[PDB]
Amino acid sequence: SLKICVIGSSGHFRYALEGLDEECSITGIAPGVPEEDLSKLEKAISEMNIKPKKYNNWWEMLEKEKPDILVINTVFSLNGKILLEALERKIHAFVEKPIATTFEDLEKIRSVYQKVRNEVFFTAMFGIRYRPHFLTAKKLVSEGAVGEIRLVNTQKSYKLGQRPDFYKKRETYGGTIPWVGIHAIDWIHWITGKKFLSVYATHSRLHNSGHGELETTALCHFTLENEVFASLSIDYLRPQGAPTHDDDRMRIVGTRGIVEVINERVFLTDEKGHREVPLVEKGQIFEDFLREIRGQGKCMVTPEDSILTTEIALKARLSADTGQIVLIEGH
Amino acid sequence: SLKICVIGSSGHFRYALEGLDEECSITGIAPGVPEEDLSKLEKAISEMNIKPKKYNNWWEMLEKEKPDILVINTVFSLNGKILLEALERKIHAFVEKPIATTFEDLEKIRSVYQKVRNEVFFTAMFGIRYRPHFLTAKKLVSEGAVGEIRLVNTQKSYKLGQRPDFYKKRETYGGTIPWVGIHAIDWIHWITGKKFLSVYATHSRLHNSGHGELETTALCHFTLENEVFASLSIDYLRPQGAPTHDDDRMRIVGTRGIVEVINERVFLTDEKGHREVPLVEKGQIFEDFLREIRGQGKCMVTPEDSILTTEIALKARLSADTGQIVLI
Repeated sequence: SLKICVIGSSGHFRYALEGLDEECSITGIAPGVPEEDLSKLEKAISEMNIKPKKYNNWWEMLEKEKPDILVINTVFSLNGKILLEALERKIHAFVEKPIATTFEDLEKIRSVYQKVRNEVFFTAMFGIRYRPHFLTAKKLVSEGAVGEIRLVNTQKSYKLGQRPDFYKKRETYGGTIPWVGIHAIDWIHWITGKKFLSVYATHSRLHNSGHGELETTALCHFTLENEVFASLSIDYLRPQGAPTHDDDRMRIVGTRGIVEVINERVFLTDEKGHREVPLVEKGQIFEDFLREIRGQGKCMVTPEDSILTTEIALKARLSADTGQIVLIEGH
Repeated sequence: SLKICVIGSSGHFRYALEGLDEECSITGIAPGVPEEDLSKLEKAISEMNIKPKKYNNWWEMLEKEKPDILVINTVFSLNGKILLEALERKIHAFVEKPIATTFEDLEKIRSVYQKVRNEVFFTAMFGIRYRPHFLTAKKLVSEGAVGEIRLVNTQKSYKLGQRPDFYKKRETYGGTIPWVGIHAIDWIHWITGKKFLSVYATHSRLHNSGHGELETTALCHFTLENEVFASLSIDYLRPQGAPTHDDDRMRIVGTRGIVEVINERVFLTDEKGHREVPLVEKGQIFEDFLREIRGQGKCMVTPEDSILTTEIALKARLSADTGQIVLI
């Protein structure tokens, strides 16, 4: 079977809980920092009849539980440092994004992983890919529905509201482009299969509702291979009165047609006209992760994707902090 | 009454035709250049019961017909040269966008216009503003439905197809940023009422279906006052098989709400939820222009707007031709 431990309750640990099978058990949980609020995790756990040991000290949990798999979702700046530990201990890791908040932390993860990659797998929690509307978008693109991709637009818009204090310092938060925008950077990379050449980005922390250094708006412009451009519009300004927490959108413009993801639905315009497209069946990220660990399949969100998209997010944030175009390729 | 001459057939002359009343008459038409195809214009006037004298060149038409209003829509690089002439002669002009394809022409127009502005009026063919969905978005934002604006997204997507040959060269075309994109530049300016501070933009002519130097795709990133950002996605890649020629969109994100224009409809999202908004009655750009000339009201697309949005468009094209952030 597989023994799984969890550190933190500050991210999308639900992706892991919803992917558990009969050959997994969660044997331990721990906060990443002493005062981390474990409410959401602890409530979710009881509701499924599983009884893990609670530790105060995650390091001690690692030594005692010896898990095969670690789910990491704590203070955002700390996720990367715990990931590095997991990799050195050769514990497979399922880690919240971004997988690092500083270039130095990322370079350590990438260097170390290169040395241990034959023995340990990891990947980030890019669960949105697995929703029916994103899988369908990918399916169409792959089967030639838009022909050759020329232009991509993406949108992230989330309800902000009350968040843990660590969101208010850049040092622990890592910025809104890496936190929110990275989902869309991963969509772009995944859907185009193209290399990113450069980024120009801006962000603003004006009107952030007392959230300190947190950015409420950002806009990124990416140049990819073959003169393909992508825009990424980010806001933490989805009004409290909107029906859902999120408004994810993607538009993919090609030589033959245009695919749009909007409102959890997919539309296609081509030589035939404009129509809504029926959706493929949903996937589940942790089930895919587990298949990778068991040798039953390949997880489509790869460690290389997880490193690369974090790199791009940190480069976009650098661009926004310095008001300069930042090169990604060759770097 | 009022006498109107038209120069060219390569632009949105129908804005003018559809704004006529009984106190107007098209008396003269002329090509902007020797070989300019005037079929479109000629088909339209004849279908209307209008018999205007056609001239070999426009400058003789000006000499003879002494028009009150010049409607300028010829080869795009030329529109600004002709406008310059109209202003110097103090003829009111309704001119296609962009009003100039070079900084040099734009600057001449600014110089000359400051001279004659108390006597002569011009503006550019920004007719999309007058559609019910844009008028409604503008009223909602201006009334406070989104609170303070923070972020603006805009989209232009047009069917390309077969076009006059002057589209194929940058020198006569002016580029897809100033031809297609300028509509959205104007929307951003009008809706936010804020100054543009800088633009970063890219464009590409790959897979342009044999349209020579014409760019099929462009992306513009604007910074405005008060750290407001605006994006502008531009394509000539709306598939021929699409049901309409266009897919204009605008999304205005503010501190208290979001207004979206999409598929010619308007949606508002705030504290009370999301809903579709009933649209105000259409306007019509040439009617608005005519009230201005007749002292009956002010035209909402101003000469100053017209200069400023062409300035921004040329700046965005400069950024896209150089790879550099451009200060405005």
